[PDB]
Amino acid sequence: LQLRPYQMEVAQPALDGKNIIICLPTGSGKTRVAVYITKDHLDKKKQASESGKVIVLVNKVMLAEQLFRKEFNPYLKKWYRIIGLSGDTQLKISFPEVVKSYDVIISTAQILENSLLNLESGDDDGVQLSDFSLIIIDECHHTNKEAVYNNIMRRYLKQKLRNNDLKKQNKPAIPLPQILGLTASPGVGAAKKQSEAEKHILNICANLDAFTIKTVKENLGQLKHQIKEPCKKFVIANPFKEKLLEIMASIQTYCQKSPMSDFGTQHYEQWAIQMEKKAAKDGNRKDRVCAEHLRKYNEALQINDTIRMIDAYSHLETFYTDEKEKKFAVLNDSKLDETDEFLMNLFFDNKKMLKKLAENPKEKLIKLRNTILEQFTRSEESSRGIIFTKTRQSTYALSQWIMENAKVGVKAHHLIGAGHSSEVKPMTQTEQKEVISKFRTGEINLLIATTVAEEGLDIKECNIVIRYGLNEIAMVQARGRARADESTYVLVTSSGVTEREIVNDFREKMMYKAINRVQNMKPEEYAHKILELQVQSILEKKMKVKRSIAKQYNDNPSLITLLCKNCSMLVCSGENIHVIEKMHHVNMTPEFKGLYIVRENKTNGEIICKCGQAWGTMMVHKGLDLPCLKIRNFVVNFKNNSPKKQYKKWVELPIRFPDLDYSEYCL
RNA sequence: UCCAUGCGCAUGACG
RNA sequence: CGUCAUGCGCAUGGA
Ligand SMILES: [Zn+2]
Repeated sequence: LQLRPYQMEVAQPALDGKNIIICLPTGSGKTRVAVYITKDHLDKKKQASESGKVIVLVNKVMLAEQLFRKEFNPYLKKWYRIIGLSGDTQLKISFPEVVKSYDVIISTAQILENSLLNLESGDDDGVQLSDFSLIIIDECHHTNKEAVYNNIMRRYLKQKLRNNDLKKQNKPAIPLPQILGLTASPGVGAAKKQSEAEKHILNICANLDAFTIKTVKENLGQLKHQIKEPCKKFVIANPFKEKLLEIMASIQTYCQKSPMSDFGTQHYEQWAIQMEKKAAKDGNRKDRVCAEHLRKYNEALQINDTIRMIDAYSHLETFYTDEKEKKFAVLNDSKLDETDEFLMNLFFDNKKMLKKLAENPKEKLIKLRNTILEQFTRSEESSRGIIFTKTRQSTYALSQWIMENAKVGVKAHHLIGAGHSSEVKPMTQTEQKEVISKFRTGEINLLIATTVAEEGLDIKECNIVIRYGLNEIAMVQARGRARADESTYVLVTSSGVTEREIVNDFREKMMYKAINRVQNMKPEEYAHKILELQVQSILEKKMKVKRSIAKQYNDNPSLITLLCKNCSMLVCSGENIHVIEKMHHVNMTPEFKGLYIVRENKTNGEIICKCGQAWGTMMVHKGLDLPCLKIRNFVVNFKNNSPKKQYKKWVELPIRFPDLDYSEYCL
């Protein structure tokens, strides 16, 4: 409930109008200052006795929880109403009531936006920006094209212009709230010049309709006292491959596949995908099946260039073991093909000796063990530990690996995000909290993490941040995590990877240059530029809405037939399908049901083809074992258009399918 | 607390 | 515009 001196001056303009931005580094505790702005605004509104609301917005739920528990309540526990609002907190009360109540709100973004849309539709109780007297944001540097919450500012922008027009038109003018923006260093997006960066910043500011940035320069001394920045550091340090590449070449010869590129990169992957579409556009075999296999192989390569090939053997053991299980489940109610037999036998004839090759070291892994061991010695104990990388699979893999070799012990644990993707077992927010807490105790010495740890997770006191094969903001936040107590950054990758840390330093210089330029600017010219950017953004939104509205026009019941994509085989019609939840599609009418096969290895079985292809899940809804499917695995056959099409999702086409009627299923 | 799914978004790399 | 990897949020349904 007190102001630092450097916080004082920067907060100063916001206290009277001054919709502004703030950027300060980690550790400066910009929540306290924000709270002071809140309390001062509220006290002002009590002095005028008017509606004082704050609608604080974030990108993630965790920060809302943190600030509710620890920042907003303990300083406004006494006076005012507070509530921490999230998509996950099943809350009995609805949003516009906690607008009707709850002078202070902490919230995640799209709650608000959804409520505004319910307004614009008029569906459920609505809300508008007129119910407010202030807005505060965290992480404004996400404010850009089609951001989660940036859309709302465009409405604030749209109505704003109306106000000015109304002042010209009739001159009644509705109020609009003050806007505060907080962030770390905003960074910069896709620049090589100061002008590009400056245009970015002006874009941000007029997307926030701000007035200035108001960074700290006077009281830099106490800041640098609180803020100790660690040392910018760079620390940099067979036949199985060809054994497999020969197989790949044999497979091209088997398939007449001309790569027009090398093995072990994205271009070969993309060519494989395009060929797989075309052979899906042709309904042939040995042409798309092998595109998929070769996709798997190139994945195996690009891990082999970075990972112990034992993990590639794991990958392919998983794959082909599933393949054998698929073909056996097909045979259970039935035989192979020359294609499948060729590929499988080509694999299995080598599989054992290839696993033998896997057990032969002759690699960045050695450099990694060296980099790990050296820090354990210098610390001699009580060494915190962080690792970054790209993927999820890498983390499980390396954790399993490090469990096996040495350890002197630093028990380390993996970490990933949450998303339902990658064909992996994700983690859970609870589990993330558990892990970071154990690290907070230091019981877990080393963390293996993707780019979650850099983002917004409370970590500190650490020293040995690294990079095994990985923008300026990620860099500065990872530097913020490791403190200036014998802490050293490390980067390890085959080698422009140094280029990127260098670029981050370069952008760190450039952003300060642009900040200094814009701050020292005419208020007139500044306002003119920001108005132009606001008009540009608004017209851009109108064009996007025009294109989207013009997009979907057909909305047909049944114009198609869905087919197997390995075998150009009829599977379903357009009218035989039905819908549940207005989300999922399904095919009853057991004429269909005579076709498929079912499998389940470990809560819902999976539906697979007579060719062997995997098509869906035994979705159990309302007591019906609804065989749901995924359009990703299916191909389109219009009666009208000969060309085949494939979408990866239902909403690509506009043509609608009906909602299911269980009264049909009256037995 | 766990699980399945849909939708939207940003970021990095690649064409 | 297309691909991949990563991350985020929201909405459903179930235990
Ligand atoms: Zn089939």
